[PDB]
Amino acid sequence: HHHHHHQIGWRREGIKYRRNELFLDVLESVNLLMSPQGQVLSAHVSGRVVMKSYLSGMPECKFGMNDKSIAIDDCTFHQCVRLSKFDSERSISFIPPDGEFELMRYRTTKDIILPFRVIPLVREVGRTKLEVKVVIKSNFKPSLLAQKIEVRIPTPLNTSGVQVICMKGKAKYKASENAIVWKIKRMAGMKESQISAEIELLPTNDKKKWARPPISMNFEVPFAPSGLKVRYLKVFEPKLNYSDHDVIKWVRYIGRSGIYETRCGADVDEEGYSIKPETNHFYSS
Repeated sequence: HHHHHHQIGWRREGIKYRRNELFLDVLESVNLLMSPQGQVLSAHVSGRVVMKSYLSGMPECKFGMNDKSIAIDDCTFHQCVRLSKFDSERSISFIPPDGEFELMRYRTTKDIILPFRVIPLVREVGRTKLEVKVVIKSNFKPSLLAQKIEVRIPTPLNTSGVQVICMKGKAKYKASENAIVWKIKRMAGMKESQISAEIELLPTNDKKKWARPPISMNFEVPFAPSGLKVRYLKVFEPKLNYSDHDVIKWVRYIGRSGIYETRCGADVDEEGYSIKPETNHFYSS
């Protein structure tokens, strides 16, 4: 009974790391079309899990998710994942490639945590004025902070001048872009902010009702709008004898805005050790 030799094409043998560790990045884009009254007309999240594996040997990994939450409509796995166990047990088990790879990508349309509601109100005062007020609510944990928030409010062509007021961030009228651009650096959850706009209009000869573009928003969020949460990443190397109890896990959720709209009334060193790449923690290089 001679035994076969196991050669995996995506991971060589003899990977040695001074410090066993791994990175998990849950990257997601949330998309939205919301009515002016707050009705979700469309919404979806595309996401993927990027793993950087700086582990030694041939480690056996089991990635655990908060799904028996996140409702997954369809997902494609990297070849390393054992498709048999995900069929029956819903387990994600693999010996990962060395370095960075995409463990899975997925799509979500249900139970989506929309990080921002935009409540718009545009009032008409004759053909020479247009009074705009826009509120944004952050509907996540107060513990968390959103970055790079930008709100785009469309202005009609015949805008002759705007005076804008806000108490958060900055708001500049960009006539070439036909928009008021409202940039906020940071904002916590369960909060509100508001912008005020008095827009002056030159009346035209049409009296054709202005067909509004939607109000769009850009932002980053430190969680997954799909609701996905990393429960565990168990590791076991049988030959070197180490488990995830001996490993450092670095986990990060980056939630991005995709099209988020709301209508407004319309490698090895000398000794055989692999070197990590480079780019404030007690254990980071």
